[PDB]
Amino acid sequence: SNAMKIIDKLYEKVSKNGFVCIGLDSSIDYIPENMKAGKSVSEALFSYNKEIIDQTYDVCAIYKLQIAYYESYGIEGMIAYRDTLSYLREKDLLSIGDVKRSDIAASAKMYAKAHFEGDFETDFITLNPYMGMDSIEPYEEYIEKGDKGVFVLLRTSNPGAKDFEVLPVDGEEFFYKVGDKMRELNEKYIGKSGFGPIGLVVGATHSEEVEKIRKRYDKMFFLIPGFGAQKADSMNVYKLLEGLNGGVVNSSRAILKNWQNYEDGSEKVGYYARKKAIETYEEIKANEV
Amino acid sequence: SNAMKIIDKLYEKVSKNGFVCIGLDSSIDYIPENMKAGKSVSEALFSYNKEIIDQTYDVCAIYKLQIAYYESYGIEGMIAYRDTLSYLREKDLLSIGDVKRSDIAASAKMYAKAHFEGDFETDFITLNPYMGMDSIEPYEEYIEKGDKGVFVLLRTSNPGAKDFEVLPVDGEEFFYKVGDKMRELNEKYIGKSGFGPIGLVVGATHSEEVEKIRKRYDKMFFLIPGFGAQKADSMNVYKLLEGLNGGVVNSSRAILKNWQNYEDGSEKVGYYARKKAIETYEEIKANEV
Repeated sequence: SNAMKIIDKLYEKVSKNGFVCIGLDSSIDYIPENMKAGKSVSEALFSYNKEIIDQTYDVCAIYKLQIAYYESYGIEGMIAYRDTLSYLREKDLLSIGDVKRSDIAASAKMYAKAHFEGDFETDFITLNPYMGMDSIEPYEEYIEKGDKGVFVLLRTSNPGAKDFEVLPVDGEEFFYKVGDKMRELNEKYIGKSGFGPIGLVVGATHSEEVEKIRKRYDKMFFLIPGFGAQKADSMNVYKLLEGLNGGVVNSSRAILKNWQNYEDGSEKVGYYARKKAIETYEEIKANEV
Repeated sequence: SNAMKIIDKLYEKVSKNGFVCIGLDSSIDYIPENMKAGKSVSEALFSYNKEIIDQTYDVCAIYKLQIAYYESYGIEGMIAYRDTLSYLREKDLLSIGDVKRSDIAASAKMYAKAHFEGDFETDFITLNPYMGMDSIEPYEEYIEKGDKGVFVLLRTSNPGAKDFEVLPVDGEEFFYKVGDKMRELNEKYIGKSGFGPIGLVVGATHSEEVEKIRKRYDKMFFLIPGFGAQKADSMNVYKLLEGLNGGVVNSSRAILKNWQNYEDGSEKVGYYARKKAIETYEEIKANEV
């Protein structure tokens, strides 16, 4: 019965908890003075994440950690990163290491060891495919065993996407060349759920495009990095899902900083993170017709 | 003496010490038993790096650290990374953090803080431009100050480069769109040397192409990630230099493991690293007519 492959576990989690991905992109700047009082940077970051995790574990499918925030704090940040990941793995919870690494061959094998084992072990990592299939192939050793997944950059919604991602190659955007290669790799590893563990990072761009990408890559999970505050934005996110599944939608700052909007927030960081996580799911789902 | 801007400092280092970049892509597997006995992973990696640095600092322009090797050892690896970078700075030597980071906007600003300040501060980093100009622009705050530079992936010589880097856009390779954008940004910051701090990562592919790239991007410094053992390989690298400057050529394992080839290697790690660093410069320079 219970899912074995990590992609099936994620599908399971999305079915049970909804498609929200909570982004623990944590900063000391976000933490109440009373909670950071007396603590080192590593203790403060970990305590804040723990407070959030404990109140949100059943209202999101997965947590994502933008490792840049932890690297910005040096060794103390990396200690918090390790402690958070260990805590997640203890609580039976899923993690994405948002690392977007770029390397090939031996250096990629070292990142695979760094992020799929040991201190920085996560269930999924994000990967940049610029250097070609030998920036993805070295991770297959892990993916083939069934316990680790990747999300590969495809098409993001930032203004810089207009510089390279969308350039015409043979009558279609560049990024489709990347996507189609991952699509054929993914086919080797399809799980019980009908999805494989080679996913794509896809931003909510505009209606026509999100529907085309969703349909073209219907057996890959989408990591949606975030979304804006306007009505078209949540509709476009909704359109990157298939039956409220097949994707997770990241929310970082809105969740991490929600306590700052309430007079009693300093004492209820996790409660207010929870309130936002729930609202996010409800917002996106309300697009259903 | 003299140069203020970091690119002019690199130019001067290449002028004095030659174009070799030493790749401290260190592994516990490369360290003699006598050197790691009684040491934690962080102590062993740093002691090993110091031994190499102490014997090679006048026979290379700069040291490059592939951070994946350090990330593979978790916190201990990050401590050795920190300590190595600090020692290099203490000794008035240059470093490149080979991190090939991908992120944009606030996450890119976090990576800039991570790698241009504090525990993991280096003089140059590598960057992957896939997500567009907003994956480069956030680092400009540092580049503008004169002390930090970057090397942006352009065209690498791995088999995977055939997948995406070379795809036709407007009748020439995709990577030229990238290089042309970096060229224009570089112009803003040209140093006294005639080069600017926005460089490129360029592999030694084949003769016609290395010549074309060297000429098109004549005011940008090249980081050459490595080269093979055949005659054509050293000549193609030589063709990526301008008057024995304008680039550095990385050599990692050959230098790090050279001690392994001699009966007395175990007590002479730095000595044999030095031997190989010198031989590397000679192999390339032998192509000059």
